[PDB]
Amino acid sequence: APPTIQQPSMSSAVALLGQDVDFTCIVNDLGSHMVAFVKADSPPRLLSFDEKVFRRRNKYELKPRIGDLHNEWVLTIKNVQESDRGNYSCQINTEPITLSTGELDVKV
Amino acid sequence: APPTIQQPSMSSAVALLGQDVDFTCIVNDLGSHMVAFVKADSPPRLLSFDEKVFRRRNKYELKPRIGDLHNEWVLTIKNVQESDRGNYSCQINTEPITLSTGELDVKV
Ligand SMILES: *[C@@H]1O[C@H](CO)[C@@H](O)[C@H](O)[C@H]1NC(C)=O
Ligand SMILES: *[C@@H]1O[C@H](CO)[C@@H](O)[C@H](O)[C@H]1NC(C)=O
Repeated sequence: APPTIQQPSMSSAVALLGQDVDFTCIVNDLGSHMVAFVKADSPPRLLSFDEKVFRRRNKYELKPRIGDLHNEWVLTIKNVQESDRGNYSCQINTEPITLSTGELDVKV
Repeated sequence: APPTIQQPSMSSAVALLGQDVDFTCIVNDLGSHMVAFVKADSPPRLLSFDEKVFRRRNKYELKPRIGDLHNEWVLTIKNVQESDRGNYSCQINTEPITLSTGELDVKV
């Protein structure tokens, strides 16, 4: 079986300023494939690769390979701000690609 | 010194269908920081992380840490197609971030 993303994954969310929000990507049959979290933006921002956050460890947290099956990948956006509004995706390096996207709406 | 991107890096380019095109990111003072190449799209696509292409090794090639200074990172897009049009960025996990973007125009 190829990797698939179990649903619900990457559910859209809303938040007030300062609230913490999680996006969860649950991957079935990941095997040796890699998971990356990205924010859609111009330019986009890599947020995590495999088991490590790319940068800003106090802003983004990644709990990779958790859950009962070691197959839940939870990205936390801490202290949400207006600049965090937008679309977050988790993507797996399959051919063809496998991905799931959800929106963060920020209320002031 | 923090990482910086030497200019010219990530120069815009044009191509006919089937042509190969390179984007080069030349990083001064990279240290232990990581380089990622991303395509802006909805959703964006991670193309490479550190020294390895994310996926589609026959489509994207990465020559990481080449040049005289071992500080040129060259991403090749092989066999350019209409779907390859858009903005390619290299980004380094500094705080704050360091990045450079160039456009690929595809002619039919
Ligand atoms: C996120 O993507 C949806 C399409 O799935 C789009 O309608 C929405 O505007 C995007 N959110 C942004 C750009 O903040
Ligand atoms: C790439 O980004 C530039 C802004 O720097 C924008 O004008 C252009 O439309 C983009 N190219 C696309 C979306 O193909």
